[PDB]
Amino acid sequence: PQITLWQRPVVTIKIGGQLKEALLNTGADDTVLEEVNLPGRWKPKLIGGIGGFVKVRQYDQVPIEICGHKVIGTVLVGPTPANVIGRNLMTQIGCTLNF
Amino acid sequence: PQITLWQRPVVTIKIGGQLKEALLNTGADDTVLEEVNLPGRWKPKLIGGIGGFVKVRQYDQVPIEICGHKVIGTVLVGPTPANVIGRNLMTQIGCTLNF
Repeated sequence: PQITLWQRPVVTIKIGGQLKEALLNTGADDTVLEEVNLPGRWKPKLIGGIGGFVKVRQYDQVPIEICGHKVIGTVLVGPTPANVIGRNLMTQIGCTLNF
Repeated sequence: PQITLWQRPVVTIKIGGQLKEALLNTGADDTVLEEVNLPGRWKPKLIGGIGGFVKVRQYDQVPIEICGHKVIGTVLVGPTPANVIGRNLMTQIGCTLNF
């Protein structure tokens, strides 16, 4: 698709057999999702940092569908003011900024 | 241009006869720039909000050049961990997300 930016670029994602809403955020390096019980091994990761860090769980090679594009990538799971799709998953879906 | 998102989408902007660097951030509604002595009238605006707001100066109809695209738009001037181009200026330059 082509998404214009008059509104916040909120899209539907599919992960853990759940449909969710997330913001396409080019200002974010990584993808952070509210708590979800993804299966298997994970490793601790610190995100944020301004005023202190937030600890989340890094899951790798996660199948996730974004706007009906199935891709594989790293998803961080833990507290976030809203689900955020970062640049790491945007490269996987072949999402670019164009003007 | 077409900007891929393997790296942070930092671009050169031109404002107040100054060249600066700023991040193209689809996660941001508005454009926030470090203190710069833009001329003329402005009105107070509160930004952020999580843990408290930050007061900045809203300047309207500001000429700004982004990647050599001259546009006109609202720029908020005050503290920011780095200069940020928000969706408001991205619509002016005709910048979209594509995949």
